[PDB]
Amino acid sequence: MGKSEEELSDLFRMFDKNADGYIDLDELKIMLQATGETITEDDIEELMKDGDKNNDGRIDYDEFLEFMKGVE
Ligand SMILES: O=C(O[C@@H]1Cc2c(O)cc(O)cc2O[C@@H]1c1cc(O)c(O)c(O)c1)c1cc(O)c(O)c(O)c1
Ligand SMILES: [Ca+2]
Ligand SMILES: [Ca+2]
Repeated sequence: MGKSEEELSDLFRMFDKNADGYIDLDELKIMLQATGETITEDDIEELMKDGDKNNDGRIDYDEFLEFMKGVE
């Protein structure tokens, strides 16, 4: 489970299937897969824009918040 930065950190590295400290786009579409996210490929980028509004090519814990910001 992931609540505040206290657990967010662990919940973050736990989602990165590649296991490299960060999460790429090819892993995002699979990160929500465990939930059953069945959408076209044009909708995936719709989630990254929030996880990485800077579009630097990588999502870091610091940006992981802009995606969760306390959601449920
Ligand atoms: O991106 C989705 O989950 C994100 C990852 C995630 C998680 O792994 C564990 C957890 O405790 C909370 C959590 O919130 C995330 C999230 C990100 C968003 O941008 C968002 O709008 C949202 O409602 C939530 C998502 C997609 C969905 O299609 C969906 O229906 C949903 O309810 C959620
Ligand atoms: Ca990664
Ligand atoms: Ca970024």
